[PDB]
Amino acid sequence: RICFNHQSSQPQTTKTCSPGESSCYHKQWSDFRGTIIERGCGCPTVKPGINLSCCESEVCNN
Amino acid sequence: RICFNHQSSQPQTTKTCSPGESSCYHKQWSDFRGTIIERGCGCPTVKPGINLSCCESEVCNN
Repeated sequence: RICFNHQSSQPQTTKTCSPGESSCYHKQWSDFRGTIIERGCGCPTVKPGINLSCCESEVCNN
Repeated sequence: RICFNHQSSQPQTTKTCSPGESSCYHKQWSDFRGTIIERGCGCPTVKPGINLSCCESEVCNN
């Protein structure tokens, strides 16, 4: 599985996930800077209020 | 939980999921006609070749 791992509006970067991993994630919140996005491999648990998205296809998390 | 349940780029419609359901889904594939989007409550099982995205927030599946 290949997942995007770039932050917010940065130039797109990718990461090859560890074997057995079939999910990519998109985590969004806000700070003084504006809209923040964290991307990676997997599907982590987030604190209430944080928007989370998980997908199961190559570079599905833009 | 409230999720979008409209197809492709058709007028937006939502659906009230059953209690306990915290997920919304976004499934995308391409038939002879091209890109097709399907939305709803939960996070269903999908066939290989169809891109599934599940999110956990109100009408998160646009």
